[PDB]
Amino acid sequence: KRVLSGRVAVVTGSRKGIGLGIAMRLAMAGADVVLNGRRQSPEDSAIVEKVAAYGTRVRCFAANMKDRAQVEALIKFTEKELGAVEILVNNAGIQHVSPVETFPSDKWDEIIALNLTSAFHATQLCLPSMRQRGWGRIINIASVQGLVGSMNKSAYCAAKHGLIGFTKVVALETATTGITCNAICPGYVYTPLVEEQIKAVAEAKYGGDMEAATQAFLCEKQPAKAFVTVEQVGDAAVFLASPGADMIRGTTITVDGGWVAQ
Amino acid sequence: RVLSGRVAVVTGSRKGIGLGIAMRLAMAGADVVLNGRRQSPEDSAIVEKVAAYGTRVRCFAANMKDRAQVEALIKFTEKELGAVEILVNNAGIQHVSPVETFPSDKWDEIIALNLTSAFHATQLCLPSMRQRGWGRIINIASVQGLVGSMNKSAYCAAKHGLIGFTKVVALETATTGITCNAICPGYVYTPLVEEQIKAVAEAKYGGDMEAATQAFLCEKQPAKAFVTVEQVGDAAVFLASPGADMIRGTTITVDGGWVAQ
Amino acid sequence: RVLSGRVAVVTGSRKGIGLGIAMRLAMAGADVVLNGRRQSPEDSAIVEKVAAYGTRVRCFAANMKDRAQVEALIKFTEKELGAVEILVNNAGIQHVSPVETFPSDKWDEIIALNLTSAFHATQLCLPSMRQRGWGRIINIASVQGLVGSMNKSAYCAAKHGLIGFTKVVALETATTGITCNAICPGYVYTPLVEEQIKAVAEAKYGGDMEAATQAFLCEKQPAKAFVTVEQVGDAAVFLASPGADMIRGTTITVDGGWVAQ
Amino acid sequence: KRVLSGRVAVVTGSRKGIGLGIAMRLAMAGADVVLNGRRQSPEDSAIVEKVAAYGTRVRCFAANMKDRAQVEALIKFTEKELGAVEILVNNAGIQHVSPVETFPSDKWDEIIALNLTSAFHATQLCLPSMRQRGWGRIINIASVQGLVGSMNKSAYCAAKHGLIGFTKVVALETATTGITCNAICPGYVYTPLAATQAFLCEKQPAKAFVTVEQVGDAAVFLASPGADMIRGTTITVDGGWVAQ
Repeated sequence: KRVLSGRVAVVTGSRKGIGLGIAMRLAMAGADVVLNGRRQSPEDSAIVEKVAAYGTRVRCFAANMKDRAQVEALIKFTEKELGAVEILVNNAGIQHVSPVETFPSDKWDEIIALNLTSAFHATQLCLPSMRQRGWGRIINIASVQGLVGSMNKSAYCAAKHGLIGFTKVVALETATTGITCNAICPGYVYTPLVEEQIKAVAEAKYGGDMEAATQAFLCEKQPAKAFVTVEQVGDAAVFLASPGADMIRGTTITVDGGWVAQ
Repeated sequence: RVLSGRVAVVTGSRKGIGLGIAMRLAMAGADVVLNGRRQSPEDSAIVEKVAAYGTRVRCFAANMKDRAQVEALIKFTEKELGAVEILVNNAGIQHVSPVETFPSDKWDEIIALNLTSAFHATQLCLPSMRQRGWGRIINIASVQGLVGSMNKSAYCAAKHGLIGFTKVVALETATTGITCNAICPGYVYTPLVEEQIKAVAEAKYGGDMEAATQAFLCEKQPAKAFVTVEQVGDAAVFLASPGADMIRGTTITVDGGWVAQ
Repeated sequence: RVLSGRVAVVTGSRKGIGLGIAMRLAMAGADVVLNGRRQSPEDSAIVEKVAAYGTRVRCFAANMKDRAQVEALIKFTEKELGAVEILVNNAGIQHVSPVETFPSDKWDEIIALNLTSAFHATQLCLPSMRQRGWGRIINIASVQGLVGSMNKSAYCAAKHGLIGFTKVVALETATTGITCNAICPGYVYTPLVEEQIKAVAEAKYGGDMEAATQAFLCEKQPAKAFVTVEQVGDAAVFLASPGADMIRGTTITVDGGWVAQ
Repeated sequence: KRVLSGRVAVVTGSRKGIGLGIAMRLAMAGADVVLNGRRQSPEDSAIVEKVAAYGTRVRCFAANMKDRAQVEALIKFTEKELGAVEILVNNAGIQHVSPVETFPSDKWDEIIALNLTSAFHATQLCLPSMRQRGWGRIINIASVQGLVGSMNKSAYCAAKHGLIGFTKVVALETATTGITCNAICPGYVYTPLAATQAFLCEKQPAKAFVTVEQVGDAAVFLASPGADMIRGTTITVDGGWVAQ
């Protein structure tokens, strides 16, 4: 009765924020989902129950995406529990803000590895099964930062641009198959990552005024002056994984409220 | 059915992409107004095929170049069905020719139909959409609006301009419940592309349609397959959904990897 | 000099970006023909300035909307100086208005001047360039051809279309000695932009030109400074230089970072 | 006096091919140039003289750009011999053609490290001097693969896209200064690495190679005063590759 009934879905970094939203919207669309985190938490059961509220089979796994062996462990766990990985959502993404002059080298390395190389490892490990089964959906969670630049986000922008490029190459390498690769490029999304930013901006320039600080934060970059929701990102992912997008290959779905239209 | 009760208008939708977009909009539950240049004896059958999905579907004859007829269509839809909420500008005409010998008349026609008619329709529909607080404007551009192709100067220019207009409209309605976006299809199975492929087959491959079709596809589309009209309609339904509130001034490209290279 | 002996035609070069481009092309050794809609008493002075660089200079009054006058300009250049070897399509106008109340005549004029005139000039100039085996067709687009801006729907659509046309022309001539590239300036310190700034200062900042300029630049250009006409001319000279033989169908964006965000 | 007379430039990965062309065209413009290579070779002397043929001070340094310490050694050597680094051309890069399924992990890491992260290291080490002096040029030699995708070049395309994004961010971070950051995106260039016509005809509509000299010309344009307001953009020299 649902578009994605019987599809096995694996979302990296899906125990919080955008990844959790994508997992929720995929399970709502009828897909079994494997949530991924770094290490187990007492609330793992609560999150798993929240996603399972949609009637699909839901699993949880704690794999550090930086280690390729753990990525392979995640894929094999999904294959054993639910069957071949059919939808792969490369969402693992961290942020660090600093001018290029003072950007720590280890932080740059971590951002590049987690946002770019982890997607490479997961795609490499999942492609053979998708080719064997004649169907697949590689969805990379990029940002508007993958299309345009922003100050003090050199590592993030470079990683997301590279993720879009890798999306293009993977789409081209599978163009004559039942496997598509595409990227989602959200704008600002309300999350702890952004709530801490809003609180810091209130400390800096707005003196603890939440409403004005948030309004200015959005007015800077998003013309809509509104936050993109995790549900909207997940709905874009569901559209990408839907049959209607069988010929959507190597492109971007931009959910930004106008950020890259200027 | 994410579009129950929505009133939608599709321009140039008696055949090809517009027809499929109308069908897909009907499946979502939206009343749909088709359109073509002139009335046809085929109106009954086509409208019935679209109506098979249990939505109020009408047919109107208007010339999108003439703004008076666009106003007539908009008032027709406002009174027959209701206030226009989903506007689809599907432009059809195409003339292939090198720049040196491209007729001025056909260049003007291509720019006026692919670009100016969308501007007129958007200008006329925006007041009602701002009043109602909701609106979805979808411009059916092409991949030619993102990149260039030989002997398609007018078409590429018009589609690029359509994308630019999409961006400006989206920015001018950013804080409303009105979004404007564009869909960019590649080679799509339709009678017009079939005419192009027949020309190619007669010119280069001794009239063999299969060989000419493969040559046509492999030139630009890595997928080596046609984008179908149903996929364009699905993209239009995705954009027009209320869940696309924060999708503004962007392109949804359905081209089988064309623009990725 | 770099372009010594080349015959160049810059459209709309009686002031602003066009005059700067003419000056910088002549500084590179190129003969230049300036163009205006109406003959002006200042013509001679302008000529003198360009002629300060020692090349041959001419002036011609012809609105690019009329293709007949465009052909008159081309044949005038051929008579006086020789074959048109560089073609700078720069004639541009602006009309800031919301889409809802955008006048139809202004939209039509903007599309015609900013897009169709380039088409006519390129069409008339291409055959000679093909015969000679060398040519440069430099279209002066804007950042508005790459992104959208509120109340600039017509202008953005026209510049996007100009970029598409540049791509198609560059592709149709890829194997020849003719290149087609577009320049995308941001806010450029010219009389026109000063008029726009004065308008916004009177309407919004109580006549304070400093405040209006600060708001104008900070809204769009990260450099918080103007692009000079000399810089656009330098980009044009670079595109017309021999080093740019393999620069085809691309954009040289001079905007202080407008599109980088 | 020439347009770039008095400028001190460092071109990384410039022992051959694109980097050597860029260096020689910068020298033609009057700039002083420090070439860089992974390791010393006899050719070093020869190459140093070739650039030096244009009457500018030229030096050579052997330093693996994947190592930050060696990058800082290169920069400090240039400061020692010629002076502060005013022009920085991030050009070191390599290619490895393979499908994503069988792409060796170490090769992916090396391509990312040399095409993207070495640019970050060089820029980070050079920016303070350019800010204090108030003038700087950072030219990152990207590729058409930084703009579009190509089969069996996932690592390369990813690295070049990231390099372009880094260019945009740097340009934005230096917008109100005399420092511009821009990226050149060449197509197929005539380098050591009937078949020729088939090879070109697929990607370059011009059906002709791009020269290293043309890449150098684009770099000279970016480093000239006419480019003071060109920031965070791409100069694409590809014979029409990206126009389709």
